[PDB]
Formats: sequence, structure tokens, C-alpha cells
Amino acid sequence: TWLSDFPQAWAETGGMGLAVRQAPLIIPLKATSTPVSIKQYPMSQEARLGIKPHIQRLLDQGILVPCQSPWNTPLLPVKTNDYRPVQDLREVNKRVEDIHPTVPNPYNLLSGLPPSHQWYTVLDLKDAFFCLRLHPTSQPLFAFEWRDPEMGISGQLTWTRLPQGFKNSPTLFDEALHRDLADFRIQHPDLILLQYVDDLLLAATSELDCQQGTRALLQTLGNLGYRASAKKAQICQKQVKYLGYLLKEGQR
DNA sequence: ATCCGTTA
DNA sequence: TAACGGAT
Repeated sequence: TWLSDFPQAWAETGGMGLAVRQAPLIIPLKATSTPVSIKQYPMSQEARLGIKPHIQRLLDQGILVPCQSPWNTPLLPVKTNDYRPVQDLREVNKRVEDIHPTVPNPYNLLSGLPPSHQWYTVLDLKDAFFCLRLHPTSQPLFAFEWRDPEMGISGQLTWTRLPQGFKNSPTLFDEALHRDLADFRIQHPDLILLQYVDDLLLAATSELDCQQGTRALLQTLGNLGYRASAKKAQICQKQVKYLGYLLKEGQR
């Protein structure tokens, strides 16, 4: 099957991703910005216990690292009844220099799909932002406090990869993946490839071209260090769901 | 928690 | 001006 032919391309079998061709990202601040340190709001034991295994997993993966930084933003526990960590980066966002929004809206993106190409493959990349390294100079920006009362733990952690909740993450990811897939596009001029951050659609004129193109796209993505969800993959179908649309009979 | 634009 | 929804 597809899962077995391309072990490196799937999140399920290829391990955590890392975009090896992309330089670690440097995040420019606005001209008058200085660090802001917001105290961590006290967290309930219930929330802390819920969040803990996620933090530990990220530490084990090297995605979080200990740090000491003049920046600090609060971690929010957000439920489901399962607490997960959500960093409030709003005050960091306000101090980071704006970039032009280059990600197309889905409506316009889909306008680039011709009736000629009606065989589809849809992939979503797992933990997309985390595949992009953050330059060490920019890591301190995103620090938060992690305390474990019953383990004498108290200090800051920060991200070594592009973080969730950062205003520029979707745009920077979209632009990075475009750079990495530029060659694939050149090597396969007959294929249509739509990118919406971590949501991809490959379209072909025939089931064959689609299966061949999909094989190529999977091999390329895996080689570049990205990882797609095998669970959710829609491979070589006449009908697929993409960006909240049902694509069928060239409609939508 | 906190913030901020939109409705009531 | 008080809710309310959705946001990080």
C-alpha cells in the first residue's frame, strides 16, 4: 500500500519532521520593540497535570528547550475535557514586524483548478510549523514559564521551531513549503498543485498520472523532511474534501 | 486569563 | 454599556 511504499512521507511511520533545506527562521522585531515579560497566571493542578505530558513530549523531541529570557508570555490551559497548552502570544505578536499576507484565500486558490484535472489527492501535513527551525537569536521571543510544584521545577522553556499562536507562522510556513516544492512543480508541469499552508491538493488528468504524481509528491515531501497524515490522506479519488469544499465532477 | 470587535 | 463570541 501507500503507507508501506513511502514510510518516510507519513507522520505515522517517518517520525517527527524537520525541513532540512530551510534555514532557521529569524523573526524581525518592530523598530521600537523591547521585551515584555507577562507573569504566568496561576494554573490549577488539574490543568497542570493535563498539560504536563505534552510539555514532556516536546522536551523529549527537542521542540522545547530550557531557557532564560527577558520575554515571557502566559500558557493557557484549554479544553473536550482534555487540557492542552495554548500560549498567549498576543503581546509578542504586537512587537513583531508585519509581513505581507501571501497565503491566498481558499476561494481564489481553488479558482486555479481546471476542469481538465479531475483525479485528486489531498494531503495534510502533520505538525507543519514544528518542521521549521527557529534561529537561536529568535528563540527567546517565545519563552514561557513551566513550574512543577511537586518536583521543585521552576524556570522558562522556549520553542526551537516555528510556534503555534505566532501571527506570522501560517505565512512563513506557506512561503517555506513553496520554496521546497518549486522544483517538484517544474518536474511535473502537467500536474496541478494547490497549497494552503499545510493543506495540499494534487490534481491530474488521469488516475495513472495522479498515482504517479502522488508517489512523486510523497517521496519529495518525505525527503524534504515534511510529514503527511496517513489517517486523513485522500489518495487518487474522483471526489475529495479540500478546505471545507467537496470537490466532485469539477464542481466547487 | 485576557482582549477586542460585534450584538444586544 | 453589557453581553457575547471567538481569539491567543
